[PDB]
Amino acid sequence: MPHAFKPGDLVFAKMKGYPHWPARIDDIADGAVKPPPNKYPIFFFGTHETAFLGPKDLFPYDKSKDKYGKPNKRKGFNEGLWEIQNNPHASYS
Repeated sequence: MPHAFKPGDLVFAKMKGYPHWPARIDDIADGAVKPPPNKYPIFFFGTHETAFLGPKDLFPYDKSKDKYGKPNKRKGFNEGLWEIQNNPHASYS
């Protein structure tokens, strides 16, 4: 049975104008900017960008990859697919 999201969880993350995108829930480093209430820091594989999202835009990776884990023309996406599958917990900084 599901828990709340926690750092290290793998997801597809949805933003307006973009396909559901391979991502992870990030940690927040000591002294780093914190997310608004009820939002999570989302690290997007491939683009290596961060955005703040709530659970409605977050789809667990295992359950959703059959639907969402297929190649895409968008910049960084296929790189993203490789990272989430092959080294999702690596430092990309």
